[PDB]
Amino acid sequence: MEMEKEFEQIDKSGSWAAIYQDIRHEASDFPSRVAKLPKNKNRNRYRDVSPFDHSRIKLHQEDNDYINASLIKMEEAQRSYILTQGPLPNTVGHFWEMVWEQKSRGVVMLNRVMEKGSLKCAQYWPQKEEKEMIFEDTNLKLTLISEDIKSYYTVRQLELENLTTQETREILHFHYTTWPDFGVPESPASFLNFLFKVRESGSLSPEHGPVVVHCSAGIGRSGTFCLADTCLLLMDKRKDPSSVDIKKVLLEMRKFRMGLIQTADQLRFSYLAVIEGAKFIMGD
Ligand SMILES: CSc1ncccc1C(N)=O
Repeated sequence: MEMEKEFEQIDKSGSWAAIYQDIRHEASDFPSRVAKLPKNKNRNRYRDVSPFDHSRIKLHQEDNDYINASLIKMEEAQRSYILTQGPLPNTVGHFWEMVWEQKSRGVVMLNRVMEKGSLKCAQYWPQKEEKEMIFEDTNLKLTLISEDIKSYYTVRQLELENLTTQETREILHFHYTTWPDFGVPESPASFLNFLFKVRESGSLSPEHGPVVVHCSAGIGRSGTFCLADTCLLLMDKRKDPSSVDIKKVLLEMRKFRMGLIQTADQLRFSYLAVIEGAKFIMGD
């Protein structure tokens, strides 16, 4: 059913809460036993948000391989994403280890460091060219190369060095800086502009490791970003664009990480973003 009509039918009937609870009821439940080991308590931001054992990203070290991060692998769309929490004071070194080991080109950040007067994630990248960061626990160096500040987002060029081998790589940091403290944006225009900038960079392409995407918990805004991207890509591959079912794509993604899309308002915004985004996809 053309999602634009499904959209007006749910709006006129005011049933967003009912659709959202149906998704919550049908979502997969897989074990997260590694996340809950006592040795990992200070590696989790939130007690109720954990990666499943089957899809978790493993760090390449014998000591403790755990990070709160999941591989979302979308078989038909041919896209992969790593969704992760905002880094904590004791996991900033683990975060950059994962970027290095997974061969990621891009990091997508959908939150501010401070929101609602509380810290939502560590200051995990350098703010000045001449003040680089060293992560002694994982043997990495990170340098700010350049910064481009726009009205809705900032793009940064970073240099990551493996101090063990002296190899270097360029990482692009895409920072969406205008998501409101409460609710969702009124129009999806600036979020879609941002998505198109990440795509144009090469960061989502199969010649690189998966993009790393985060917010505070790595399920709500992070969920909206990957759901919109996958739905738009499927509309371009299929003979019948109207066959793309956003609720079925979301349940497929929830096989790989719990809780993706945190509110009925986030579900409505995801529909809005895909409907507006299609106009350009359909060469219009
Ligand atoms: C208007 S149709 C179209 N336009 C661009 C890319 C893909 C399609 C399609 N058939 O899905």
